[PDB]
Amino acid sequence: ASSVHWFRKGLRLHDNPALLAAVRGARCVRCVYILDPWFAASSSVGINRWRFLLQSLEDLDTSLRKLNSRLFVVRGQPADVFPRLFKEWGVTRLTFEYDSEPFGKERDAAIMKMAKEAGVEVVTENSHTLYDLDRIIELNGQKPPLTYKRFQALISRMELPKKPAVAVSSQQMESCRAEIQENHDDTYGVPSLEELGFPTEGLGPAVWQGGETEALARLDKHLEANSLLASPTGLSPYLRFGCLSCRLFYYRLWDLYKKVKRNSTPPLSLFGQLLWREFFYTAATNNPRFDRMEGNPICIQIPWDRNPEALAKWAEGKTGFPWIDAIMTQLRQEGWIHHLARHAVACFLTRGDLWVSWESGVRVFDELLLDADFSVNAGSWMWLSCSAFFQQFFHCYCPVGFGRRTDPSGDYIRRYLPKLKGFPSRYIYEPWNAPESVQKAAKCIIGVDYPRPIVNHAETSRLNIERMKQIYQQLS
Ligand SMILES: Cc1cc2nc3c(=O)[nH]c(=O)nc-3n(C[C@H](O)[C@H](O)[C@H](O)COP(=O)(O)OP(=O)(O)OC[C@H]3O[C@@H](n4cnc5c(N)ncnc54)[C@H](O)[C@@H]3O)c2cc1C
Repeated sequence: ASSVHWFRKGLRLHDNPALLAAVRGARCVRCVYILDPWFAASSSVGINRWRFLLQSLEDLDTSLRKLNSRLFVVRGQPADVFPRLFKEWGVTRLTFEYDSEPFGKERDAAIMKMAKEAGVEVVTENSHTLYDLDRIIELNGQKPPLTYKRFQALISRMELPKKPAVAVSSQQMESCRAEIQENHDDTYGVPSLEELGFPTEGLGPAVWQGGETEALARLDKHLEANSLLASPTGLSPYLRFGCLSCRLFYYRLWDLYKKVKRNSTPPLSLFGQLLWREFFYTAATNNPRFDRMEGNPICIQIPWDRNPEALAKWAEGKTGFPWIDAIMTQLRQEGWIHHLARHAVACFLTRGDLWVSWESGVRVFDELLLDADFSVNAGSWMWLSCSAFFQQFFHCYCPVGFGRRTDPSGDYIRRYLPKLKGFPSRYIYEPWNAPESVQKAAKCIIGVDYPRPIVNHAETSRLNIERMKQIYQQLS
């Protein structure tokens, strides 16, 4: 065979059954990522996620150089690039990891249809998720489960997730080395941020370095107030790009449990984090409108306020609430925030305060999060906004109290909002309540150096609970 492995997600060599299928009885294999630099140039996704991708592709190229191959980064779109590749390379086989997302499913059907009309064998494997999403849906009567316990109940009737596949070996990549064009292969070199049209003046080191190598080092390190800060053990961005396999993560947790607890089978709760991901993957896959309200079959139609101004303040960290604003700032700057911080800002935007559609929240998170995941992101926003999944009521977060309770020192705020450095702890979560004297001593006048709160939380959250109540009454 003359094989191409197409990377999209699954940005790794370990647990890559699709790559193994590419190399099996192959004369030649080439690993490609297809990247349209003019699409990248116009994309509204911010630099952090774009940077993470490039760094992941850099690491993949470094891993391939140790197997005496290289990554081929091909400039263009799959549709008008593949036919050129199929001929120029004499391609016999095309492989890739399965994409369960409605758009991805769509694109890939078109790619394999063209591949069949070209005499090219296509092989896919579903290694991005723990389970075969389609099987879960079949077991549920051809609809996805819309509650977590129903999901868990389906999961309990199925075989355990597949174990991580054996990684391609140092010598198996010898029997089908690609022919590297000397120093000309940099026509397939990994693009820089400047190439992708990003300004990079005073950038500085990534807090979250992309790539498989980093993913595996982070997972190994973990298996052994400040929780708001970026840990050297956050795996979400790695899972999202497939730098880390979810299956390896699952069974490595399993092994950890078996060593710590000995004579014990782990509870489903050990794997809850990965299972929540699976749950949203399952709900999303047959729903082309999953990230919308209108025309979304599982979403309650809610008359959210159209308030572009409020949305911009929320997005820009200019609400009047230091906890909210510090979160949005860390998000924009670093591209990762804690789960509880995500809940806090999402609640504020939607049913807790601003009454703005969860859809606008999804879009802001998609632009800023390193781990921005179509399935998980939209699912999370729908769930917490009580828009889907039979939720109806949810966790109540005070845009003052919740920060006070998570970090009483206020040091988190002082880090992300240095203008508020000077306020004592008893005021820093609600500086509008500091006396003028305290404000002056902190060298930050509220309404001048930092905005007044943009809503009265007490009254607005009260108004909203009645609005939500009115929606579910007429609903039934
Ligand atoms: C509004 C909102 C939006 C979100 N958007 C995203 C998103 O775009 N991408 C994303 O990956 N996660 C999203 N999450 C889930 C969660 O907040 C992050 O996955 C988690 O904070 C990452 O932290 P961690 O890596 O330390 O997770 P860990 O505690 O290490 O959990 C391990 C992995 O499990 C997954 N996970 C954990 N919790 C959840 C959950 N509740 N739902 C689904 N998956 C989970 C993540 O992939 C994470 O890497 C969102 C949550 C909310 C409330």
